Amino acid sequence: EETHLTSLDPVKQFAAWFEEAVQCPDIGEANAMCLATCTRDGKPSARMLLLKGFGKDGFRFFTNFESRKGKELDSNPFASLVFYWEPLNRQVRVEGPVKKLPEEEAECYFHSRPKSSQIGAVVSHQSSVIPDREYLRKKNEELEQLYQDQEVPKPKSWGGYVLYPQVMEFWQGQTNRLHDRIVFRRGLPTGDSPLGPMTHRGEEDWLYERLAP
Amino acid sequence: EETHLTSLDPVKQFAAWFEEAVQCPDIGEANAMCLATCTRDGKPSARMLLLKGFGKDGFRFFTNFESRKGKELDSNPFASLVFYWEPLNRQVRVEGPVKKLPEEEAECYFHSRPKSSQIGAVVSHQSSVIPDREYLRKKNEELEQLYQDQEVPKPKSWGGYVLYPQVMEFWQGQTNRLHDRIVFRRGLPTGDSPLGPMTHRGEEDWLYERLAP
Ligand SMILES: Cc1cc2nc3c(=O)[nH]c(=O)nc-3n(C[C@H](O)[C@H](O)[C@H](O)COP(=O)(O)O)c2cc1C
Ligand SMILES: Cc1cc2nc3c(=O)[nH]c(=O)nc-3n(C[C@H](O)[C@H](O)[C@H](O)COP(=O)(O)O)c2cc1C
Ligand SMILES: Cc1ncc(COP(=O)(O)O)c(C=O)c1O
Ligand SMILES: Cc1ncc(COP(=O)(O)O)c(C=O)c1O
Repeated sequence: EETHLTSLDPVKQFAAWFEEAVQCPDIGEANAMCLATCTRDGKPSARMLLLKGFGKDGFRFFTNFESRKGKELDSNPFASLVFYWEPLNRQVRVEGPVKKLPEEEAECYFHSRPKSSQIGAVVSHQSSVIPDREYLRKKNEELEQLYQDQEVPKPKSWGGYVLYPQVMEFWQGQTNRLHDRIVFRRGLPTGDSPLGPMTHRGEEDWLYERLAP
Repeated sequence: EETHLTSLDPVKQFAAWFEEAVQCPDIGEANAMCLATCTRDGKPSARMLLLKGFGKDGFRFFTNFESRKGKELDSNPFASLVFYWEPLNRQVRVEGPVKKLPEEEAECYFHSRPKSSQIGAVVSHQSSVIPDREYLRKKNEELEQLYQDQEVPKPKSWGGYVLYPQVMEFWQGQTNRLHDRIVFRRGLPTGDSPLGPMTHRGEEDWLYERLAP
């Protein structure tokens, strides 16, 4: 077989590549990723985020629901992710529907963060206009005295999302410019509907094929 | 004044930050960026690309129009860009309409690339399904003999786009977690329609304001 893969379960293939990036001393945050969202009407936006957990259920991350990305996901729950590991000449793309994580789950995660991080989430109405940087500094100092020795409650607007993967591409750059692209997508006729000459069977309902660079 | 800026023209502020990233030995490709596009119906996608020129007119890059991103830009000419410079703890976001570059302009740029790069563009119908990596290697070797000592013509489907900026955000990370976000957007009532208490005047028709992190 081999098209240079560890697993035919894309999530398990991601785990192998992720571990390698984590293993690499030249990569600062291997879980740093770019999240692409858009309005229903077709207006895209994108920003860096940190992946906070992954498994069969999907890719998890946290943000403020009232942020610009949050308003977009809530009105049009679809997203794409891009992981780029320059020292490895690798790129991973993930496409799928997104779902809000349960409250208690966000709670547990929220209180596992360092206190200063929790307090930061309470001061900032993420992406709303503010007058200046001093406004943040003042509000932050005041909330630190309010919560001295106290537990910081999670804002109602703060939480997580999990993106269930429908498409996952592994891009491996090559000096000759003929990059390797192996893309997985979930098939509809799973059970046994043999497909195209160039389409292969992956684990579960996953199908994979090579894409020209 | 100062909110830590070099220019009130966002394109000129980008130039200052870009130069710094270029100046940094820990950044491999300072012009590497993530391009976010989407279908008209609201389905986003994203991938890494290289910025190939910028100025008042916009941000320029090249790709195959028949690629997945190309079909998306052509049916819904709007995009977003994300530059992330980890060693500088900086992020730059650009939102705007996109326009295809003129043919002759793509021609000149195409022939300035190294030959192997030009030939690579002729072999690959970017993002179309292929059977395996050998298929690319064989086709590439054959096109090298066809073009030995000959000029490689630009494929009809290969070209560039320029994204004219409507929104540009400068994100500067901070250890205390109170990141600085200064976002520029072009105003409609340019000439003199004084705005919100927290909205300021930038060069030309540009307006700027701070956003909570
Ligand atoms: C490396 C990196 C990681 C980040 N991680 C997160 C994160 O997990 N959640 C978040 O809300 N913002 C995160 N941010 C900040 C976002 O890029 C963005 O400024 C913020 O979420 C507001 O985006 P929006 O205005 O599109 O909603 C991170 C920035 C960088 C540079
Ligand atoms: C750092 C980097 C730079 C890249 N630059 C470009 C580029 O300028 N143009 C391009 O077509 N693809 C470029 N690619 C490849 C794309 O990420 C992608 O594989 C290709 O354009 C097909 O994307 P699409 O299927 O969404 O259309 C680059 C990849 C990396 C990792
Ligand atoms: C498909 C593709 N086109 C273009 C580029 C870079 O542009 P250029 O070869 O003109 O420097 C890359 C870089 O990785 C690429 O993967
Ligand atoms: C606004 C924001 N939230 C969260 C994070 C990172 O997540 P966490 O603090 O839970 O590790 C970042 C990292 O830069 C961020 O900018």
